[PDB]
Amino acid sequence: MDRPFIFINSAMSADGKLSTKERKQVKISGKLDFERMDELRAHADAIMVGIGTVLADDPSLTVKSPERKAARKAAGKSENPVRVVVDSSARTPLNADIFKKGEGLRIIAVSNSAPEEKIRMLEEKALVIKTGAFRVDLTELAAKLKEMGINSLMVEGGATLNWGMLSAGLVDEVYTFVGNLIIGGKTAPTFTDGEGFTENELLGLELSSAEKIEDGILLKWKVK
Amino acid sequence: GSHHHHHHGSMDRPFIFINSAMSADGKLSTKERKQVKISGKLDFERMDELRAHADAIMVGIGTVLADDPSLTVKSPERKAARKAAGKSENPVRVVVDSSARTPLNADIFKKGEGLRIIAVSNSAPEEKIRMLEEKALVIKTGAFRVDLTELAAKLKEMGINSLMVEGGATLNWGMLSAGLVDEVYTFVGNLIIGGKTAPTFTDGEGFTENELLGLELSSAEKIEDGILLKWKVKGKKN
Ligand SMILES: NC(=O)c1ccc[n+]([C@@H]2O[C@H](COP(=O)([O-])OP(=O)(O)OC[C@H]3O[C@@H](n4cnc5c(N)ncnc54)[C@H](OP(=O)(O)O)[C@@H]3O)[C@@H](O)[C@H]2O)c1
Ligand SMILES: NC(=O)c1ccc[n+]([C@@H]2O[C@H](COP(=O)([O-])OP(=O)(O)OC[C@H]3O[C@@H](n4cnc5c(N)ncnc54)[C@H](OP(=O)(O)O)[C@@H]3O)[C@@H](O)[C@H]2O)c1
Repeated sequence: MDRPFIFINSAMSADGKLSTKERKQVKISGKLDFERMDELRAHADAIMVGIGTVLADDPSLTVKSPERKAARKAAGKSENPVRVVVDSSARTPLNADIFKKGEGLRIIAVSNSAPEEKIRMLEEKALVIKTGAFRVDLTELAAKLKEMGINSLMVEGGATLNWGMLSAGLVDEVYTFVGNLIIGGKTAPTFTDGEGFTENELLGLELSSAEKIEDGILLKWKVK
Repeated sequence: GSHHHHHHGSMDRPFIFINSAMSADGKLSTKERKQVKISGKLDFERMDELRAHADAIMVGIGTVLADDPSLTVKSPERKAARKAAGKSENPVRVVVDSSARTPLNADIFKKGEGLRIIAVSNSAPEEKIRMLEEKALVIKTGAFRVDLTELAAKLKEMGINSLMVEGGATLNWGMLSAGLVDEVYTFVGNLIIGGKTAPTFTDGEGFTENELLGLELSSAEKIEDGILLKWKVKGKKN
């Protein structure tokens, strides 16, 4: 039933893309947005990313600033927030950067269809939470994260995970750093891919703030 | 800044600006290509004012088939203001239509005074061209698809100095990838549309990491429930 406070933070091009048509990472935001993202990571209890992001970018999801890591450790918490990968078939690579880098809890959320052999290998390095049939049940995952002490969850994204979280009615706020470039492309990942809403299913927002940061602009939206 | 910013006295083409309304996740319409409420009345008025000051509006054939817009100036006062200064009530209306599929009963042909231009490719069927020439100037450029650089040169040569691209995802890509666009205005509406196959502000092929198009933020203004971002086109990042 219950869930953490959940927000999406992503950086997108002016035409709404998270990455190119080849699924390759480009520089959307500068140092100042990277510092803001690091502050968010430091204050969040957990960070969540989809398997698509892990496979494309192999990110570590760590807090980068030594001062922020020390501030978290001084307050009793691990240097990094809990890192959560949403991954139905348990395909998270065993030598992924989320496993090589930093201290803290890792969680792989898999589906009940996931093969047992891969689940066991991952369980050496992470807590594995099983929900749903062929796909992770994000509502049940969310309540299970809240049960464990997670009150603040940052969805770092993935176009499809963003869709999954938003269409399930789980998100409280959306942060979009809009960068000063056009990426383009029909098949380029956008801020929200997945199936998409029809005319009668559209999700209303309210604009909370708009702040210019370096060469782009940060839009913060409250979900209705 | 390598992009040569054009103005009303530039030689090769009009000043060109894209205007669109999009969702907070970058979509122009749903995955069924259906129009939805993105902009409020104030953004509709801002759009209308832009139309009134432009010499020409350009849309892709896809927009004409999906939405059937007239592309007219709506306000009687804005039309009268154009008229009083010797202009046609409506700016020139241009459709980028490679295969000459613009319907003969399209709303572009029924509503309002002003010139109509159908830009077609050299390969478009001559039967459908001759039918279109009863209602419009037809201009042929490019072998199979409309050559937008050449089209832009021809619009300039006729005396068009200001071109509003009202877009569609594919035409926006065409103009942006050809290096033809000076400014980009996006009203960002207070909604999520979503969808992998939902049209975005710029679809088409897309840029690789070596051909990204750099912008500069000119202004950000809140309007009703959303926000208007205006971007100046700088050159390629490489
Ligand atoms: N610029 C930025 O801010 C930013 C941030 C993050 C990522 N990115 C980019 O985004 C791209 C990746 O996005 P993506 O859409 O491919 O992958 P993604 O959103 O990271 O992950 C999506 C995958 O998660 C799994 N999943 C499991 N249960 C789900 C559920 N209930 N709902 C939705 N998904 C579920 C699905 O695969 P299975 O069913 O097979 O598990 C799904 O395909 C990369 O190119 C990356 O660079 C950009
Ligand atoms: N709210 C807004 O601001 C707004 C405004 C307009 C549209 N929209 C939405 O956009 C959605 C989809 O638009 P769309 O992208 O599918 O249609 P579009 O961009 O209006 O039309 C694209 C078409 O232009 C023609 N074309 C010819 N030569 C070209 C070239 N060199 N480069 C690019 N295009 C060329 C092609 O058709 P041929 O090859 O057959 O000629 C192509 O399919 C619609 O559902 C509509 O609701 C929203």
